[PDB]
Amino acid sequence: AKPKIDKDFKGKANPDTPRVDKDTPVNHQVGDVVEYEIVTKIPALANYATANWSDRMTEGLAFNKGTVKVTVDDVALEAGDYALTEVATGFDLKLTDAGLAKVNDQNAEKTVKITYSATLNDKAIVEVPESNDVTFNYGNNPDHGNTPKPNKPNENGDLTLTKTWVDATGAPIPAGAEATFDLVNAQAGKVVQTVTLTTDKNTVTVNGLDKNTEYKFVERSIKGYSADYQEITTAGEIAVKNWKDENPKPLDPTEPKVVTYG
Repeated sequence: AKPKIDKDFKGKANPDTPRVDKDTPVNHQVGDVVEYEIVTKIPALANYATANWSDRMTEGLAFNKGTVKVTVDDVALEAGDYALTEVATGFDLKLTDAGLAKVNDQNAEKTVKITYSATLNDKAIVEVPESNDVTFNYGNNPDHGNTPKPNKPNENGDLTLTKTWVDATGAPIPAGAEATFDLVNAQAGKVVQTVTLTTDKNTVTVNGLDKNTEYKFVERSIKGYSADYQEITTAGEIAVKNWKDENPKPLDPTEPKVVTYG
């Protein structure tokens, strides 16, 4: 039995029945504090080595550091039950062994809820949505995967993906398989290009992109490999490290959107 996940605004996330109109961006004004929640259902009798949530958001949403709260069945986790790392554009939250004990080997489905807020800022452009992207990276083996980090192309409209490969221990290995990625508009959600990295190559470039738009390369699941998207350092460059973790593909919830008008 697979875990299930949903992401939405406060009070609206529901993995069993995601919100029917979530495709429509919710209208906000610059300065609004927007409240989010990620709800995950973990099956009875789980034995995960890793339960990790990774969240990043587009530049018009300023992640509000210090606002992350996490509960299991509506009981707040103790500090030692999880490890949270917050960065400018989002966060990563992983259960420790103490936290895993509260969701593994249970006799009924367990519900994890993570809440936080972000602020709509003056980088937002009227009529153009802002969004976020989350993964639940899990498995019976340790998992090293996480969520895509959106990036703009360089000034010439070029965006280059560089890929490396390591085994479960983090040691370099040859490419495991041909790797396909969907380049998605990170704000609006549509696929703009699909690229393929053959096993004799480590880079691929997409040309002719909008230098003012944030995009993300989303790796199509490669059996036995998890995708570790590196932090962004440079417009026009995205790096991914594939780990041979031998785990199931991650969960990737449908995403809510916000927008502002003039």
